[PDB]
Amino acid sequence: SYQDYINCSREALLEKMAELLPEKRLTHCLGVERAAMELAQRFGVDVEKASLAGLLHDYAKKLSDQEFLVLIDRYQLDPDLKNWGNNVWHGMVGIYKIQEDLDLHDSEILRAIEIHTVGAGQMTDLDKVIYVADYIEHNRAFPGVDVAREIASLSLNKAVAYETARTVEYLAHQGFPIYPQTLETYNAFVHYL
Amino acid sequence: SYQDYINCSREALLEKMAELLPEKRLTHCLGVERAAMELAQRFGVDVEKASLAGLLHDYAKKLSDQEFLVLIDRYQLDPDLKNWGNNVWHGMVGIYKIQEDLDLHDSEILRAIEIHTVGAGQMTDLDKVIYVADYIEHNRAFPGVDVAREIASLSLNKAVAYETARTVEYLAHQGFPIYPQTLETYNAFVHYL
Ligand SMILES: O=c1ccn([C@@H]2O[C@H](COP(=O)(O)O)[C@@H](O)[C@H]2O)c(=O)[nH]1
Ligand SMILES: O=c1ccn([C@@H]2O[C@H](COP(=O)(O)O)[C@@H](O)[C@H]2O)c(=O)[nH]1
Ligand SMILES: [Fe+3]
Ligand SMILES: [Fe+3]
Ligand SMILES: [Fe+3]
Ligand SMILES: [Fe+3]
Repeated sequence: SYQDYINCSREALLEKMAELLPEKRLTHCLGVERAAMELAQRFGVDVEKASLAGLLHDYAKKLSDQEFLVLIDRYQLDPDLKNWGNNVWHGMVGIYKIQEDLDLHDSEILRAIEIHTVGAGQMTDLDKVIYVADYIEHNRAFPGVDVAREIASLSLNKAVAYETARTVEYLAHQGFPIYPQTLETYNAFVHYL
Repeated sequence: SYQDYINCSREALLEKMAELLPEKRLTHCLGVERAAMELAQRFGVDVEKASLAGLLHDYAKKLSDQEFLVLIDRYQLDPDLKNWGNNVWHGMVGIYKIQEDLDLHDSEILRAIEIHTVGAGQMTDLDKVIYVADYIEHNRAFPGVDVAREIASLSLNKAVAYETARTVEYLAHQGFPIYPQTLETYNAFVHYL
């Protein structure tokens, strides 16, 4: 059960999350919970760790800059992190908030949440499941999501590569800064294409 | 004169380069020589250093992997460099070949050639002139070159930003690895957009 990892039932979690998140963001999280379960089953990952990580991955989405900045100091994280924003922080720093609120201590789940936005050059199968599930969950409809879904039906590594390539391309297209760990992920996975 | 920097006249250089390079690549280099002069004049860079760096920037374009690998060892460069290829090497390693053949010792010219493909987070005005001149030289016709030309007519920094953004976008589009120093350049310059 979820209580094996956090300090409340799935039902009570959803109630807590309904406070913290707009509906669309909660619906998304429920989408990722389902998508992560299906991927985990296909690629030999613990379906329960995947489901929970997937539901939790955007938990800290709506924390404010101030809190993140507080969390960076409190936990004495990489000081470079202050140079970035919500996109980077919600996973990379947001894990500390999850840990505070829900008493989550499982290292594999925490890591999968941590790098769900930017990945890493080395990713566990659980990390990849969350990273991909986030992208392909049934509520998303961005052009090319169908291709991501097909790829993910066949290869977890190739789905990581495709998603990462598309994010880097889109961020450069938009003129947005790109977190250097994202490029670590890109270069590590791009051969899979 | 060019002989103030290298060990032969411009004429004798062009003869040497005509041996080393296909016509199209030499025509390109002549294009960059002209474009660098015009940019240098507009943005207060030594027109002669710019012209020479521009003519020389793709000198080592057609060295083979073997030679580059030789040069990496000989000059005890970053060992990580062996993991890459011609795109990265021709400027970053190719400067050592230029130095061998032409007795080029000027640090500013050497640096501008060194990073002409990937840039750096910190670039001198001369570095930027070569980086941009390479992209906008009159022989190039890629779609959007007109926009690069307009931008470069107004702002060197913004032209660096535009070029870098487009390269990162294109490489991700193509599924090609991206040299991490390229992202250093991207993140350093992207605000200028
Ligand atoms: O290095 C990165 C990677 C992703 N994003 C952006 O941050 C958002 C949050 O990503 P995700 O957590 O929805 O995957 C995405 O929309 C993506 O465009 C960045 O700003 N930098
Ligand atoms: O980090 C980079 C930057 C550029 N290139 C590619 O290498 C080529 C050489 O660049 P340039 O020296 O013509 O600018 C370009 O066509 C570009 O697509 C890379 O492979 N990696
Ligand atoms: Fe997220
Ligand atoms: Fe998400
Ligand atoms: Fe070049
Ligand atoms: Fe060139």
